[PDB]
Amino acid sequence: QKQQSERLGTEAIPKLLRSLSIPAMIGMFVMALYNVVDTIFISYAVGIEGVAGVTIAFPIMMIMMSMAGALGIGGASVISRRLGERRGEEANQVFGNILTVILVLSVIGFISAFTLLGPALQLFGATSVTQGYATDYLFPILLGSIFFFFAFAANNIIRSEGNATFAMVTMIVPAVLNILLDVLFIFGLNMGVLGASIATVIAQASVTGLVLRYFLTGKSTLSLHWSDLRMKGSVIKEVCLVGLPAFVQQSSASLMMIAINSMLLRFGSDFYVGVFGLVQRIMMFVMMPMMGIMQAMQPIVGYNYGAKQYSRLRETVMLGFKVATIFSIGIFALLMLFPEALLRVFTADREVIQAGVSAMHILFCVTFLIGAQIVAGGLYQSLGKPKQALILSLSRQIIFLIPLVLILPHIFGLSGVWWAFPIADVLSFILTVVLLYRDRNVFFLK
Ligand SMILES: COc1ccc(CCN(C)CCC[C@@](C#N)(c2ccc(OC)c(OC)c2)C(C)C)cc1OC
Repeated sequence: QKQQSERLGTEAIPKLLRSLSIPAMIGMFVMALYNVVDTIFISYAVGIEGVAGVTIAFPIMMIMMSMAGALGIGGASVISRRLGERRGEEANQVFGNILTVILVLSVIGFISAFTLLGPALQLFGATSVTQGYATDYLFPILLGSIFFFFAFAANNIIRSEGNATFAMVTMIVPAVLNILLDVLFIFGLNMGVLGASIATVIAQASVTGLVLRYFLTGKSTLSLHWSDLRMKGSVIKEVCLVGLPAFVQQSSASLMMIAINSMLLRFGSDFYVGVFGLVQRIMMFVMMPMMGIMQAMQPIVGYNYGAKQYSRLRETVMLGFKVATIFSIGIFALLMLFPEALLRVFTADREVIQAGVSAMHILFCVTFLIGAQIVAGGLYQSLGKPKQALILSLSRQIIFLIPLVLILPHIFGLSGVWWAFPIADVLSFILTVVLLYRDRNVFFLK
């Protein structure tokens, strides 16, 4: 029991979404610029050698942040199921008792910096040029580690409460920084990769600072305590609980895209990695829409399961779905009428826009069914019974995917790239359908 600050606890709920969503929308989008507007730099004061350094370097940042991420979500979906179901103090407790396993690992990374770095780095596509670039990319971030975790944690918890607004600003602001901060090193000085890393730490420093305020200084939205508050909850079990399927979902993609990246180092030493790199943030970029809408329910379908207005959550979960679908068909078409002009960033051969958009064609007559397929994820995860979300993640990500690529690549062709996907996802979607008529209780309304 606590003081629900201006937790928008007030059930104003389909503008709860409206208002809740867009902030996501916003900062999500923003930082995505920083990528873009960062990397276009690394493609300058360095070439395409480092652009890949970066990209081989990438999955190892993901391996840390994944861990934090569970941690973050773990908290999110605890802390939501514990307001509404109004244990407002259990909350307080949790927040910090995460901060713990955080500050534990914020060291594990700092250690592994001075340790496991090169070891794993060299461990696959080690082009003696890019080898250093990834190294000089990766060393700082780990020094490093700390600011990094806190802030995705905080930004997850601050959603998990309600401050999508100050979220925005956990985003908007390393963002703007890390531009001018890059410019400052990268091109401004000459500390290239080596230094656009140190930029993107001095980013995560000067947030961390600010997050403390929205948890210490006029500690806003809610229960937020600092002296002995936390130690080592038996709730650590309770968050990992939740996070369990969360940090699979990364380690899944992540630990499978080390593969497809270093396997793209044996053929295309570099030419091709910064076209992995490239074709990603147009997946993610126009994933946002979806993602953002998701993160609106994150905590909405949080304080209404609790013990609260069940009646008013099926409302969410319907709308949840309802909207995502229209942006499902959306992305989809705009991902199949404009797959030309976005292959005009890819302007090369008249066979580049041939099979180069052959894949980019019916590879994605799946998109439109991805809307649900991904909403169903929050509403097993805000609702801290991620045991079916577990079940669910492993379906999409591995157990149907790889076994489908592998069962096409065992001689079936670069069609083994195609079918392997469009048809994988459908099964995940059909599965997901079943996981909801599984619970005539998320949606116990239509
Ligand atoms: C925007 O440009 C960049 C910014 C930061 C980084 C560093 C990568 N770090 C591991 C940051 C965490 C990855 C991050 C992304 N994208 C991310 C976190 C969790 C996710 O799970 C839904 C996620 O989706 C795969 C992405 C966010 C939180 C920054 C790379 C960037 O591009 C190479």
